Amino acid sequence: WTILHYSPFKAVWDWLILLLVIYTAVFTPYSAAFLCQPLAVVDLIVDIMFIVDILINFRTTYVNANEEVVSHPGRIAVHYFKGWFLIDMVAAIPFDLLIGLLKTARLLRLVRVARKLDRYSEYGAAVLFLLMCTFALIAHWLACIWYAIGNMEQPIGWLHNLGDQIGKPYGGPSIKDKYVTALYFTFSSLTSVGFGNVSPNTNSEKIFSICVMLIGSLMYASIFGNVSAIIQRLYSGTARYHTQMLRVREFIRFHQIPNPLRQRLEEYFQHAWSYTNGIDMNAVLKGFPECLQADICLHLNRSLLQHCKPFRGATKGCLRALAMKFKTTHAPPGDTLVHAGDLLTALYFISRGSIEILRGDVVVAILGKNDIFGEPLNLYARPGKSNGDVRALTYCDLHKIHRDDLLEVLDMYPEFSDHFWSSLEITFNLR
Amino acid sequence: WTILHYSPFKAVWDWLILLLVIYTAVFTPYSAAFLCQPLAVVDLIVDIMFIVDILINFRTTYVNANEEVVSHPGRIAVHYFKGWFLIDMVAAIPFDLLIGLLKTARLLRLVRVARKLDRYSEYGAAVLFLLMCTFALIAHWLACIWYAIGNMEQPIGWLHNLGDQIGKPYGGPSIKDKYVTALYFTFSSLTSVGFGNVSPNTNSEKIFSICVMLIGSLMYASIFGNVSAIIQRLYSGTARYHTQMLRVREFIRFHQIPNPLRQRLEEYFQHAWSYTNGIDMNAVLKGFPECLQADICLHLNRSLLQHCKPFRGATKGCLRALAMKFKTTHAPPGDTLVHAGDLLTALYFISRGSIEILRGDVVVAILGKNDIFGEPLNLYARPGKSNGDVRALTYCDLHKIHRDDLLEVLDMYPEFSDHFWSSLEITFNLR
Amino acid sequence: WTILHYSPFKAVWDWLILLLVIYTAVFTPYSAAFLCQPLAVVDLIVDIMFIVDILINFRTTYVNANEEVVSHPGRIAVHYFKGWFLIDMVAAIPFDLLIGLLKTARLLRLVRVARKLDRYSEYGAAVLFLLMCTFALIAHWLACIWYAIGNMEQPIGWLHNLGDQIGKPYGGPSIKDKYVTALYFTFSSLTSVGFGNVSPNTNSEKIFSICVMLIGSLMYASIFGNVSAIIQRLYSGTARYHTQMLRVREFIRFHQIPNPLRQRLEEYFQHAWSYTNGIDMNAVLKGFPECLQADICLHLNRSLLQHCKPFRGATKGCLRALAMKFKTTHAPPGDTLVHAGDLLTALYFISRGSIEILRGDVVVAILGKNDIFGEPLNLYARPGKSNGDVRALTYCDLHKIHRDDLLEVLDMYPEFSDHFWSSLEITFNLR
Amino acid sequence: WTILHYSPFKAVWDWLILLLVIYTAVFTPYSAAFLCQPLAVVDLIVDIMFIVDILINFRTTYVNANEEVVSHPGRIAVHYFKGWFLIDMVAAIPFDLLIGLLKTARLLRLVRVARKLDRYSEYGAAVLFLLMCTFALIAHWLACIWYAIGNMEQPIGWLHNLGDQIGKPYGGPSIKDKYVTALYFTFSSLTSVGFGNVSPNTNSEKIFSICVMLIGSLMYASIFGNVSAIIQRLYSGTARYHTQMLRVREFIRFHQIPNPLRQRLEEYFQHAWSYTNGIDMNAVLKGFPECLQADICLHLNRSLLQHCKPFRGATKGCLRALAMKFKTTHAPPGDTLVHAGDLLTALYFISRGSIEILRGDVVVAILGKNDIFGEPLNLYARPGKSNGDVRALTYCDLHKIHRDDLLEVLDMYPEFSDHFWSSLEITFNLR
Repeated sequence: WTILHYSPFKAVWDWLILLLVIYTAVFTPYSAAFLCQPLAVVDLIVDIMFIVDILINFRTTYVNANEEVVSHPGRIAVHYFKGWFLIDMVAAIPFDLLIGLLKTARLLRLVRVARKLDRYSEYGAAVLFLLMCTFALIAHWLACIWYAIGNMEQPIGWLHNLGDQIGKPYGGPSIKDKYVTALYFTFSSLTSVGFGNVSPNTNSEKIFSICVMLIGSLMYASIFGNVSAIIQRLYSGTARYHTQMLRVREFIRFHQIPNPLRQRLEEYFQHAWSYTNGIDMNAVLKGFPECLQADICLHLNRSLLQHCKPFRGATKGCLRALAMKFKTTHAPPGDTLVHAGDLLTALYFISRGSIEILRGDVVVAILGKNDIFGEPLNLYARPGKSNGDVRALTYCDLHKIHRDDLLEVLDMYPEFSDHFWSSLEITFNLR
Repeated sequence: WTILHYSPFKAVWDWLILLLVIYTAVFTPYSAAFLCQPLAVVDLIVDIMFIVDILINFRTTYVNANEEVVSHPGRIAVHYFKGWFLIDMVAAIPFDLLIGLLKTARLLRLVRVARKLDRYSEYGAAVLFLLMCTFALIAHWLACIWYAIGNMEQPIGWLHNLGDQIGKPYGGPSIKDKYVTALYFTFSSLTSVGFGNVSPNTNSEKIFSICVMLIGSLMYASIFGNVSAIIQRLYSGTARYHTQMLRVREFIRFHQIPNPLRQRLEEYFQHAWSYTNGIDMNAVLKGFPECLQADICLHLNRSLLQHCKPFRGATKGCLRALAMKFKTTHAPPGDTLVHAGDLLTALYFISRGSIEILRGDVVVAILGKNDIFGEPLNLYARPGKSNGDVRALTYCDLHKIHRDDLLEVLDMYPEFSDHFWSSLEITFNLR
Repeated sequence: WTILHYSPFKAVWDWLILLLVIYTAVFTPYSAAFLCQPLAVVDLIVDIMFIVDILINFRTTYVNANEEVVSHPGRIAVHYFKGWFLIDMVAAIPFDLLIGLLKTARLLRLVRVARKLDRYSEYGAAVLFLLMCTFALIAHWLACIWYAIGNMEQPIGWLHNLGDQIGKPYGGPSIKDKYVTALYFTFSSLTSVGFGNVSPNTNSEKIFSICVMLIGSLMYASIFGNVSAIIQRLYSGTARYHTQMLRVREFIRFHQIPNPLRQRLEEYFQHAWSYTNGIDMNAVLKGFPECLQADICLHLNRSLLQHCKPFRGATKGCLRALAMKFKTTHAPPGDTLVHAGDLLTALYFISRGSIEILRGDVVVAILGKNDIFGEPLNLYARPGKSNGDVRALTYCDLHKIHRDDLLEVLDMYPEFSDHFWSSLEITFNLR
Repeated sequence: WTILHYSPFKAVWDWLILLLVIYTAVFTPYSAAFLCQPLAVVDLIVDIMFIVDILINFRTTYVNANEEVVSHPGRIAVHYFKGWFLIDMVAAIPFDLLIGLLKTARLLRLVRVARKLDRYSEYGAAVLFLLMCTFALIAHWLACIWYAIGNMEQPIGWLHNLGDQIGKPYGGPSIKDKYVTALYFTFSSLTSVGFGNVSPNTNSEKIFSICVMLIGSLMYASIFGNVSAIIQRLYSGTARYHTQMLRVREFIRFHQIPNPLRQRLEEYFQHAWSYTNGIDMNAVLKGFPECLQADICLHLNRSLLQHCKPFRGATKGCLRALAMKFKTTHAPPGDTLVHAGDLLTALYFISRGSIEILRGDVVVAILGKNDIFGEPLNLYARPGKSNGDVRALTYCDLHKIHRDDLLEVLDMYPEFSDHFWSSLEITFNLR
């Protein structure tokens, strides 16, 4: 009967607790300033729910700084005591015994937001909503303080000016006509607008206005600098792509690069970006060593599994090693590659698309999916010639290995190399 | 009778459609709030044009996520249905049957802007114009809402204050004197100015003012943060050049570096930047492999094509191989280079400018454009001596190859090396 | 009887001097504008304290640009003279002899803040407090100038409007009711709010308002841009971690990467970040060469000190050499590594956690802390076979060395290698 | 009788021309709106000076895009014609023949600022002054337009409100009391303050206010974003140093690193930064190839010139080669280095400071400035031992060479090596 701290139940329970804390924090200052039955009913509901939360905290698991995993109620009690329980215990104190200031301790429940703030941060767009909610909460608190100051100093404040403006001279303005204007002034002072309908006129209201101006200016600047940061990150991924494209284009325009090869270069650029997205796979590859290096290579190592029968006998390490050495060339139909006579160092294979090698207007080796063609290895020791040049009917998304690397790795295995040598099958051997 | 989706006709057609959507979106809220004949004439024209657009969309091509190219009307119907047609179909519904709210569905045509937003996005300055137009559109909508609120609540609102200010007490202000002030207030509340001529005075106008203040503050911050971003990119290319220059100059000032060599170093810096612009060509070179690597090398591979007769017999692969190994040095007249006695490893060639090698006050090898001079290769195997030091009359923009690399590549070809050996011509052989 | 310039006594003394300078700078303009006894008492105390500071400056040490360390009173006098003494000497001039402008020279003591500004600068949050204090000080000075202008021009200024607003027509407003409003206006003009209670009405007040608007706009923009900078650095460390996580997750989602290996990869990522924090240790390692390179390597060089007896005889250089070649792999229980049959190149050791090698359902070599197991070296010269695959009970935070590197280093030492060869002890030799 | 375009005379002449253009641009709109004798006197002076400028432009040199250097009056006429002469010629047209609008063509002289804007940009702080001057100029133009609108529409505008506020009902306000308020309003609308003293009340003033609000908001945002950019660059050099220090400190705190070696590491960090300033010299070294690589190395190649007699016979290339291979170690007194028994690969030399090698409590080889000590080379072929460990009395800022590199380079020269071998002198040969 133990609850996991990362269980999805804790997520919805924390959502409920957060919403309840927001409700309390919003409703208590308004009640304090402007003011059985629903208020005490909701108070009792809140107290019972938070008591249930305090008790259920005694059962959930936790992660220690040293011990990654720790459970059972023997260790939760010592950790939870002598800690954040000081703030939480005073929050859930029900008493009836006006003197309504004692409910301000409920604001301490807002601390519960900060200690789980990390988990809410895994979404990126939620930051904007949380920041706007916090700004509205600060505005609400400042409006509460404004109204409190007005009431306490009015036993020519802003209350009389408000009564004059909207006709209700003194009766007086209603509670609704006294809270909307306070929040209006608070926003007009945090956003630095200053409409002039309501403005401080005494000696304490001006000091409060100065304090609000400073706090709001600081908070506004920092918050919307953060907003600019999140917005500019999302748009700056695309802006980095744009800068790469601009770099390529200015490099082209500086070196003339007439159209016929320039179109190949450009289209190569877009189609390559379609798969790489600017990310260099080698960087994240080198971060993960040994078998973790090849686990990424395992994802492109589904090519020759079903296209070679002796290939199925490979062990984990052998398969890893043969996977790590494959290279991938990307070329949409229209890009021609090396041909006979030149260096036939790399043994060209296929990954996707199709290959239609043309040996002097004769199509040979029509293979499309992870097939085995190429040149002999141990009998050449020389960059000879092939049947004909490569041709591009479909995408030339193909695999490559290297003569030296492949011969070295095939000399590496004592027995796996013998097994592969027992069945050296090639779909089309093009001399 | 099929139209290409990337044809230039689609560009001007989408310009026309965009302008028409802007017209409708601007003119419908004003008509809704402040209000045969021209209005219905334009309405009919808009409906007919957008119906024509809907039908012509049934013929243009499209690009699938998987299939790069796909055409013919068999596949356009299934893709276009069950998609964005839901928003587009309701837009083009003409009916006469006041209740003018039903035209608000025309605002859905603005969605057509978003789905082609990428096609506008290659231009850099167009972002500013689009952002300003969107800001003006939001201001127009907020002014419309402001006027609607004023009219509905006035059967001491801002309308009476406006009538008092500009003398027309109530007749009343004209439609022109009622729309300019609303847009004025909307801008004075989005830009956070707050002049005080017009200001909310009731309980709904203040709530609307708070909402406008929040929305405008957020939009203003984000939009002009983006504006700052585009401005700082364009100015920060030059600022990056400035920082490179600052790095160079602080490095010079930290190490004294008296004038005689410092002027050479500096002038080298500016003239090198004039050609490279800070861009490292090797970085973009390595992005394109195999023949895509040498396509860039082909652009500087026009030196010995017209300056050597056996050079014309090279195949594409041989040409690529010989092009990839060339290096280029830039030195305007005034920079002296290596001379006799020292390592004559690299075989110095020419690319531009002119070379006037001086062998002890005797000028030899006066060659300017992609000429072949240097030292013998197979008979030295030793860094011997040359006729004299290099001299700089014109720019020393010259080619270089390496002894080891050149001998290895000339040993690489079985037959091309034999052909080149058959005609080993040098313009001036300087021992 | 000499005081060190970096002694902690100087820290508290400079704190006291700074606080006294702030006191003087705050209190002198207010006295100048709005105005024995405590005023002269404090004046005398300030003068005496700053005289004591001037004399004690004649004894503290200093650091020359060329000479890092220099002391004794012979050299302090020549350096301190012909320097900043010109500003400091005029500050401490007591005279009684109204003409209260002569106290403005005390503002020169604020220069003492700038010359020790670096010593405050290691803290990060202190920048915010200093910036806010400077902003408040500028606001105070501008309020002083505003009140001075008002008084000098009033022998329909803002003073009469203030007297009208808060009822005290003219007696007149009190000194308290005349300073709060001036500072209020100064803040409402620096923050760009413009409430409208107090506003310039003459021809000099408008010029002053323009000057204040320009200065405040510039200072506000620069200061809160800096505030945004410090905020975004602290939050952008976490944002850089977030971007790394986003890169990893988009790379995973682009390549499918089903759950069974994806969970291993992810958990590897978080636990690796827990130890490296994104910092590449090799970068800072390469900054320090020779023995400074191995000092960092000495911190992980406490493994075999207590786990091998001949290991204690190593000199400092031998210890450095053996430490620099060790590698560390992190794998919490759940990650399997290379096994028998595959390349047993690296000699696997242990650093933390525990190792429970399983040789065909038989557990062998149960070693947890910096233990020595593996394979023989000189008798294989071949990647042979081990007892069984590695197993993960506890964290596989383990050391590794390389066959070639270890054999080369053991061939390097003439005598240390002989000593190690004399006692070649292995805790569990697994063939 | 030709003037160089980069001569310092052109600098002061351009300063004078710029100041004159600023004078004209400031004074013409004010004269146009608010208005022999000084005005025509200054007009004649300006016309004569700009005619002199136009003629002197016919003699100065210029730089073509292709030709770096070009002079003589034959080529200046063709280039200067069909170009920017269209704007410049209309500027200098004197005529007497009110209709004062024709002087607006003088604003075209402001274009002269843009075409020489690059040369003013080599200073960094001048950007702030130029931006502030441009902002003031835009404010002046907008105030001019405001006053023009007011006068033309007043045959209840802002003029009547101004006359009411400052008591002069209508006579009317003076020209001084009509220009200060216009500029006041223009600044209060560009900075987004909105005091409320003067505010638009008609239907054209509100449109003008909207236009000014938009333009000023855009310009203000962009300009102070640039201001933030320049400020943050200068402070972000120090912030990058701070981030490097923080990286080092968090790396230390994560790995404990007790005090004794930690103080060495830290002090190493600061003293190394004292010379490197975070700049990696190798990066700028590799940018300059061949002899330009060694010219930087020439600046530290003043060590052994005066400390070795056969060293004076080195040629340019030999000296370059011997310079490029020297390494520099920096260590303040307190850092101990490698000693006898360990690898004596590097041949330790001296650059600055002093060296006091201690061979078992015996001080030997007391050499301080670029001296020659070390171990024999051709007779060891083995990492033997030295007399004693290195000791740090003064800064261990010393040179190093490598055994393999030094032996290879001394085998490289056929004759220079023979000359050096003829005199192989060592100040102190420590076995």
